[PDB]
Amino acid sequence: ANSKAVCNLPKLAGDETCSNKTEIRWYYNGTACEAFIFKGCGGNDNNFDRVDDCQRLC
Repeated sequence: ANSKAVCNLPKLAGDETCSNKTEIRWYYNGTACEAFIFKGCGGNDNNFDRVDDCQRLC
């Protein structure tokens, strides 16, 4: 595996039609950890629930 590689996965906000609560998450864009509205389902690993977790990995 390779946990650092998750840092270049594309931002994926998830499926709007799910019944999950939406939530702030963070993703790495190559120069910064950027906040986005995660739809609470789907997505990929470039998805952090704290800016600190994004910064400590990417």
